[PDB]
Amino acid sequence: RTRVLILGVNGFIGNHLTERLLREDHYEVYGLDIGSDAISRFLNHPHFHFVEGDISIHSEWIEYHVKKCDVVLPLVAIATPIEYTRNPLRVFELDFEENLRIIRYCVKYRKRIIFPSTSEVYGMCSDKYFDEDHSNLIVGPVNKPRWIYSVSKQLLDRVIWAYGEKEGLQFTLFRPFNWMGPRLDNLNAARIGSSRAITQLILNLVEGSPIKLIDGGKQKRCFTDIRDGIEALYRIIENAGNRCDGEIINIGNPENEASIEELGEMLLASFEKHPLRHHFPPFAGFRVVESQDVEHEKPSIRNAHRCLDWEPKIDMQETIDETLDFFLRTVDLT
Repeated sequence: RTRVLILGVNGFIGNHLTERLLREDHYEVYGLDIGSDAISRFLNHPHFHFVEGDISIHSEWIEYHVKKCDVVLPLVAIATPIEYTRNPLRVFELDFEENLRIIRYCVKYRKRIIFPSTSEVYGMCSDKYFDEDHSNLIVGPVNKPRWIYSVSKQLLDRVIWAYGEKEGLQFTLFRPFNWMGPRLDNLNAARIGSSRAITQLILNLVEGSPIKLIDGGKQKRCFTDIRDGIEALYRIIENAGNRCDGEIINIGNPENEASIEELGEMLLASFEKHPLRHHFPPFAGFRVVESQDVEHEKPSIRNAHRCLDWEPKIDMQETIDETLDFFLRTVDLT
């Protein structure tokens, strides 16, 4: 069986991916993290092995697990907008420098790396559909520090591409577009995965604070149910016919497009009709705020079509209802 090393397994993607791989009987999962509360259900599974670790502290212990395994999925990164500007240097050191160390262990021991790039690399790209192979990448002047995350991730993609081109690194990059479903990552957990925007909104409803609409909340986004997203990630790991080698693949549902405002209204509506609504405060309402932005973020999914024979199935309403439902029933009221 194939050994899958998941760095930063204690969260949204690690939970769903692990459940997926373990349902099949030809995988061995090694989940590395500093905690295990998010995947405790798997600690006793015969084919899951928790590994104590931190990519900023451990060097050797991680290198060892890269040599021991077959496929590597590094999910540790700080991807919360306020941080790009609040603690830029840490975002850079963790997201760029520490992950570069892991990319290098992979080329050194000739292992396969499945790397989470980001939908933010496209920046202010004018294409209606962001294309992994044709769209230009657009960011603002260096005096707009918000772009440091975007560019750091883009540079890593290029370094990976160079290793694959000059040193035989076998890799696949994937770019998730607002994945959502049960077991969302904490708003400030340094793990790549769940949509921060929908997480923030649900928190607004749960805590009784207002839903802020930056300049009207007109910017559009696409949302993907984790059942669809993880199926695609799963197929990248399978890599049938080796079709994913050297590929960059957007993973999103371009049909589930909505403005921040409409998404807010959809969650509210689903929220108002929920059986546990009374355990939460009254809706505080929509606050129009006004403070560099991205006005649209829709993916082209031709590569996912080609390399994975994948098409997203769950409609917007289903994703919304299920994500909110699991969240509300999981909250500790006391």
